Amino acid sequence: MISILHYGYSFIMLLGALYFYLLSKDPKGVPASEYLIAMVIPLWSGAAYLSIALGQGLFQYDTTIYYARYIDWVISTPLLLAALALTAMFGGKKNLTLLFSLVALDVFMIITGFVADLSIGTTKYIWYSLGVIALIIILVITFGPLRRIALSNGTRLARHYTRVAIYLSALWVCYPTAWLLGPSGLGLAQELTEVLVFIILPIFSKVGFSIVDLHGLRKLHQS
Amino acid sequence: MISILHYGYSFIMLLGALYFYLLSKDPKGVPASEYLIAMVIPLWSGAAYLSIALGQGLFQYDDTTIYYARYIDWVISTPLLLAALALTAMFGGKKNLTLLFSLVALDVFMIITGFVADLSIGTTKYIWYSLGVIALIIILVITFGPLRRIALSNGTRLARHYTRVAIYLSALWVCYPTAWLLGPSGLGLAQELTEVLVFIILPIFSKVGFSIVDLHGLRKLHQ
Amino acid sequence: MISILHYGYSFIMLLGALYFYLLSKDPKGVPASEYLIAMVIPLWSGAAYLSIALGQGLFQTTIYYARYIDWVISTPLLLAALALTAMFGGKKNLTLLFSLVALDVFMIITGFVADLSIGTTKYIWYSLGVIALIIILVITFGPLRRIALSNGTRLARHYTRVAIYLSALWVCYPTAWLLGPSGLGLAQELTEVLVFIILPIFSKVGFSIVDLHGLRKLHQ
Ligand SMILES: CCCCCCCC/C=C\CCCCCCCC(=O)O
Ligand code: NA
Repeated sequence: MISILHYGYSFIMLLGALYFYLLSKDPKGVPASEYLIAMVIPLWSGAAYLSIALGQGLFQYDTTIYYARYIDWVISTPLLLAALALTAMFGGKKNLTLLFSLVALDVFMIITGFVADLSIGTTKYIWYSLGVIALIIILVITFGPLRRIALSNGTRLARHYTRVAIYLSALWVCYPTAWLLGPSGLGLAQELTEVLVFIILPIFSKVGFSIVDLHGLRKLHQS
Repeated sequence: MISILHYGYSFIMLLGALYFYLLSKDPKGVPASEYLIAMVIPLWSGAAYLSIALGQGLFQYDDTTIYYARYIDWVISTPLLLAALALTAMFGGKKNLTLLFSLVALDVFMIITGFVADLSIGTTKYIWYSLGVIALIIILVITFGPLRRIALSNGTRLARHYTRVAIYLSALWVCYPTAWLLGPSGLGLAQELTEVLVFIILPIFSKVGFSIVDLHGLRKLHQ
Repeated sequence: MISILHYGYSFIMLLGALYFYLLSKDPKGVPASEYLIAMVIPLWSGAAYLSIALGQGLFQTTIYYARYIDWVISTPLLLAALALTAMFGGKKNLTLLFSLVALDVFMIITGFVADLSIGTTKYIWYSLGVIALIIILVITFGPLRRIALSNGTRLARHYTRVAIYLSALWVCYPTAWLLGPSGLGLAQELTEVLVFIILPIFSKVGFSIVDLHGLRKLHQ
């Protein structure tokens, strides 16, 4: 079942990528860069999850580590944060320093998750905690300085940014929650339960987010 | 013999790098970035192939030799070659870094599928190989489609040079996955020594040959 | 003791990062990018050294592989910081900056490979890293210093100071490497551990204190 779920996921990622490509052909004022980002996220996640489906992107450590998830997130999650940052900056001057601040925090976050998964006892929760601290700083930037950039770009953009910021932030907190509850953490949730959460969540983050984000930006277009 | 061939290759890479450096000292209107790219490609490839020569950049897997240092080489050298080709198309005009990074992304993915395919067995090997070939087809479509149209937007003389270097590189591109599939990593029709010689001779034309043709053609545009 | 030293180091890195963040809040004409670089260097090094403290970032000769994970990010960022100092108040030369980044990343990789190697092979890789370092030094005191000079007497004086500071530390690393267990094995493991605790405090925090203070002073 776990293999089949991952095959299904990869197919949905492909469909998402194709939808974003078709959107890119009639871009409605959204720069090509934002369509490229929207396409890379699901295609990369799709490839990573395909490796799990084929029984390659996981190994035994007694307990199963789905290491292909970290290979996925270390690329897909910084790209999602870049997408969010470019949305805030839409129609205005770019702040690439702030964008790369978020990328740096996020990459660190995913690495702490991988190391935590390879760790046991207190060490696991030290790494997990450092990842959570990274996430809190990302949230502070998202609803603080990055939102202030969004506000500087007008009422309609700021309203859209706030919506996609809440959307992504809601999903963000779900990942480390599922991680902690599942076999990698406290082991309250069964393996199959965790697998389903990390199949369903990413559909909303790797395709859902970009549908909402691109549609909202496209709606701002005159003509 | 395999060791000696790799020592020889690394020395040729060094000579190529030095030639591009000397060219960079009298640049004839070619930006320093294009000389840097031209130098990094052979130096990186040279280092990777030196590791094979020293007997480090290979190991035994499925009773076959995996020259993993080739993938370490290509994952850096091949995206840089595509960047060189993309900057040639954009020479004397506005840059399209979105298209450039599209090619970089496709190419890095392509090399990764090759590494995973080499580590795989049976149907799984050819699933990864196939995804890499799909990436290459999209690269070729970009190269002779939208990227060539950028070249044409920069005038007859530039477009003529771009088309020449695009054909040169494209011809070499298709050879790599052909040799891969025919050799021990794939169907095993071609002998290991034959594959070794192909992956010594081809790269001399791509790591040095391409940049000689590319830089000379761009330099000729100078008055 | 080795564990305790690494915990202490990671705490100093955290304090350094916090200081640079506080400085960033009243930037005095220094772009946010230079404060971001100053913060990433110690935080990344701190994380890597924490992994050694926890007994994870090494395998047993003992290879402290977490040092290479540290340097492959921290050292290119230090060179970027130095390059941006040279270019302060003038046009950026990102080609020269990325030239230094490329040389430096290659340099650290040769160090890791050399550490995993034995005999003549080890010293071939070590030698390639040294050649990379020499080219970095030639760029630092040649073309990069020329950019600094083009940006006025006060900037050039500050650049020259931080260039000598960083260059002094640079040459120490491959010297200690060669003398220690990774190389000739003349220096004891504990001695090498202390050197690679003390040196980095001066490079990951010291350099940016001197660098940022000097640039901030140009606001007046
Ligand atoms: C396989 C993973 C590789 C992913 C690396 C690249 C992902 C693409 C992300 C961003 C694209 C950058 C576009 C830069 C826009 C500059 C403006 C322009 O000239 O078009
Ligand atoms: Na070019």
